[PDB]
Amino acid sequence: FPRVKNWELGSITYDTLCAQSQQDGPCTPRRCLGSLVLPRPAEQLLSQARDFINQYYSSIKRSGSQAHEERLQEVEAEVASTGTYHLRESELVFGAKQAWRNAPRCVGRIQWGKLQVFDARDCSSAQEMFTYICNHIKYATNRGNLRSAITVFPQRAPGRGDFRIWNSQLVRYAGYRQQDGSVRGDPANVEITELCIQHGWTPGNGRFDVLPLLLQAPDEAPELFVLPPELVLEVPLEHPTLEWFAALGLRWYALPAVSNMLLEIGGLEFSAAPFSGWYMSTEIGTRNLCDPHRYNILEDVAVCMDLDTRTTSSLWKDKAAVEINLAVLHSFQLAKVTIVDHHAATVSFMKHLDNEQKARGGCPADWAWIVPPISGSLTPVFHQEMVNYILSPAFRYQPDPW
Amino acid sequence: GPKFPRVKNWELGSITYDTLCAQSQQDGPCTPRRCLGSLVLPAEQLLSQARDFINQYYSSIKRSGSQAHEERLQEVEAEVASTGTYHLRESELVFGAKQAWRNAPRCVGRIQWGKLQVFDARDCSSAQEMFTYICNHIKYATNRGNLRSAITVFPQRAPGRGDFRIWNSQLVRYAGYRQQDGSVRGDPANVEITELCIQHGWTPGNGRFDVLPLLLQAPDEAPELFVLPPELVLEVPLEHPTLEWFAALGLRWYALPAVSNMLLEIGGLEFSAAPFSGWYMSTEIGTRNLCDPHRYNILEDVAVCMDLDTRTTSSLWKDKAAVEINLAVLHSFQLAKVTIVDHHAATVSFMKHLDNEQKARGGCPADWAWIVPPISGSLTPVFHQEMVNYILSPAFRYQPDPW
Ligand code: HEM
Ligand code: HEM
Ligand SMILES: Cc1cc(N)nc(C[C@H]2CNC[C@@H]2NCCNCCc2cccc(F)c2)c1
Ligand SMILES: Cc1cc(N)nc(C[C@H]2CNC[C@@H]2NCCNCCc2cccc(F)c2)c1
Ligand SMILES: C[C@H](O)[C@H](O)[C@H]1CNc2nc(N)[nH]c(=O)c2N1
Ligand SMILES: C[C@H](O)[C@H](O)[C@H]1CNc2nc(N)[nH]c(=O)c2N1
Ligand SMILES: [Zn+2]
Repeated sequence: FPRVKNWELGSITYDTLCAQSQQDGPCTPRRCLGSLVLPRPAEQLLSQARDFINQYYSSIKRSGSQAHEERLQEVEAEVASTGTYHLRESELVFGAKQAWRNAPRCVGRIQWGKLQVFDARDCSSAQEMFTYICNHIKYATNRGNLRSAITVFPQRAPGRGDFRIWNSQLVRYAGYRQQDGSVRGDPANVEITELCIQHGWTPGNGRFDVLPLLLQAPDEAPELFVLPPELVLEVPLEHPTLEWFAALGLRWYALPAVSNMLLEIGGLEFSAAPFSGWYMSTEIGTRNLCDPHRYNILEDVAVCMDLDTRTTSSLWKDKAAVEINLAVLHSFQLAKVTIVDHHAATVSFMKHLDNEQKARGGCPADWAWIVPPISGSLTPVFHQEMVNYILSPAFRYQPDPW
Repeated sequence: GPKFPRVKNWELGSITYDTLCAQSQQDGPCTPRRCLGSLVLPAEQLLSQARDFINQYYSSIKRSGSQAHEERLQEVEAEVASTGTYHLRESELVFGAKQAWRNAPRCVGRIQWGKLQVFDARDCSSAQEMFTYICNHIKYATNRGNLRSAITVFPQRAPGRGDFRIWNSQLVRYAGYRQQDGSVRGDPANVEITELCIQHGWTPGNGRFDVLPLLLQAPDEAPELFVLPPELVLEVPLEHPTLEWFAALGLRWYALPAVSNMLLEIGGLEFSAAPFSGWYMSTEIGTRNLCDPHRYNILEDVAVCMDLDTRTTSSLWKDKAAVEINLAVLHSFQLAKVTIVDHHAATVSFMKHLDNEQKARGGCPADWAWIVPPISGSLTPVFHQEMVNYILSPAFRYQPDPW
């Protein structure tokens, strides 16, 4: 059991929760691979299913009861005959919150118990997927007052193709490759933009064109659906003191909704299970707008600020980055859309660690992802040691469908 | 593909494989069950370590398999066979010291690894001589502000005999005085060593920036106290380029970062006292030393001077003050003509180092959480670079405090 120290305060805990991990990560005693973004039978499903049902009845303080025993028998009966089984809705709700709770790269986990779960397992077409996706967006957005949500489409089955959302997020901006090899719009979405085009989309030519959805029912070609512009809440970016900033024409969408991850609960796998909460300002202000392989606006802003771009030592990059993050915070706050800054978020994450220590004896956490991309050591999480491991229920990466 | 870790740069889309990790002979704290990467601290044996190091040396001069290589090997085992230890040739020490710096996963300054002035102090026999050696190191390394990387190597651990030790964690640190109030005047990181200095007869000051004396230990003796002559300790008064009041804060830092309590291991030999130094990266002073809550903690003071709204997180008052403090550090060192490197130039040059080592050794052990600077992380190229972390020898290691 690893000793875990906070270096700001000198306090120590022991992670005992990590002993519950059944799935290996990428590190060995010879070498740490913790900085890598991606990872390089009835008997098995049955034991994962049992473990998960044990978790569910333990959660509701009914561990060992009749309802518990008879549910374990239902699952056993179903697997033995069909090679698979099905979750009850309450179990799925428990499973979804648990997967979020268990996500080591998520800093917003203090919110984990507050999650609206939409059961969409009765979906038989891409068209119906779209309807469900539209309700989710309407619900989650809630006129700027964002509410965390997940919609769960039908689980994977051995004899057939997956339900999939091809887009990585429900709302994302197009990336158009230009003749001069440069990208107009968001360079992270060139490929998906190109797919939307080969499947019949009439593309715009702006910097912030909301992409259509490519939704796929089993063993069918994906289908194209345009989101009604009134469902996609956006925030124009202005700066509190710098009046020229708004003339940059910059904007971002309100709703961060991840749509291409796989949700695993009790050995069952949900290949389409889009989920959303609200932004932490550094995601937009630092990563989306300042990454050199994204909108890459740092120099433009610095020049507008009349900073000296000749040399690194003037810290023109740091200065511009702070104003961009400020603009995001201010703009969202002006537009009455839920946003959280990296100080507020990391402070609440520290509380989460304390809560989880008492409740479960630990919390899986990925330090490199929890610590924000500006002002790292200015946040309490920088000084907190963390233990990273895989618990189930879990969110996972899966291959792109194309 | 290749059965070696695949390493991706996400800014550029480039891929490499680390083959160098195969050479690792020591385990870190990670397992397949759990990653512990964020933890700050996690005769037959000697001979195999020695043989490996000697093989390393002869490969580095391209004489692997040669008569001289096999003779040295035979010479090493004969020394161990009769004495339980062996000794390094002068040039072997030089190579091993540079290699230990090259191998250090947490150092971003490694582009400079081949430019290291190695002082051989393996003749040192008293605390007074240790002092002389250290003063010469400080004088050479400081070079009136044109800093030069250096290491001074004192005698190795002997069986049955006591260690040479510098009790201080650095050759230059500021005192931390615990107050009746409960608070600390000076550097709170240095409370214990300050209190040890007073116990061993140092008459303390009562300032925020009092240079500590050295507590130096020759084998099997109590440590002796030595005051550095102040003309040897170059310091930089901090001022800001445009914020005129910053100078009035009376902030300052010393020029020479010199780690003094680390163990240098080479071929199984352990050098308990081998202090080394380079020059600062500006974030070390401006962000950590000055803005950590458990250090000088000046963020609020500076933000108040800048008239920021310190009552709400979303004003980004902390981010704004930190940037200016960091700029003040850079500006002040540049004005004073003291070598310093900003976090952008340092990480850019570290990326070049990664490419050099890919070609030369097939990888570079690097600790991502330490390589990425404490401000402006994703603004530097290293944030977007995946890294493989593992232990290679020769190495620098932490060692227990002597008291
Ligand atoms: C409620 C507000 C939330 C905030 C402020 C938040 C914040 C974040 C941040 C900053 C990251 C790091 C990802 C990055 O920067 O690229 C992250 C990752 C993640 N979040 Fe949260 N999150 C929230 C809600 C949720 C919800 C509702 C779920 C699912 C039910 C969730 C699941 C995840 C998962 C699985 C990851 C890891 C994805 C990956 O490995 O890229 N989060 N979150
Ligand atoms: C030449 C200029 C140098 C720069 C800019 C530099 C920079 C750094 C930085 C930023 C760190 C991270 C440590 C922290 O933030 O606490 C570090 C660690 C380290 N450096 Fe370098 N360094 C330099 C020279 C050297 C030299 C000459 C050596 C030894 C020969 C060395 C060996 C190490 C070691 C062993 C560590 C990890 C131990 C620790 O501090 O925890 N460095 N360095
Ligand atoms: C639900 C929720 C709320 C908030 N605020 N935030 C989040 C994280 C997502 C949004 N903002 C970034 C992050 N996830 C998007 C990218 N992450 C996958 C990394 C990856 C993997 C493979 C290939 C790639 F190109 C990239 C989720
Ligand atoms: C040679 C050289 C040049 C430069 N620029 N920089 C350096 C690193 C030192 C200077 N600035 C901090 C760092 N040395 C910090 C001490 N080691 C790790 C932290 C630690 C470990 C154990 C207990 C603790 F309380 C703290 C060396
Ligand atoms: C290579 C490195 O692991 C990668 O750039 C990670 C680092 N930390 C991160 N942290 C968060 N929150 N989001 C990210 O996309 C990343 N990227
Ligand atoms: C808890 C965490 O491991 C610790 O605070 C580390 C993080 N990264 C660091 N990186 C550097 N360069 N120096 C440090 O002291 C630290 N501290
Ligand atoms: Zn690891």
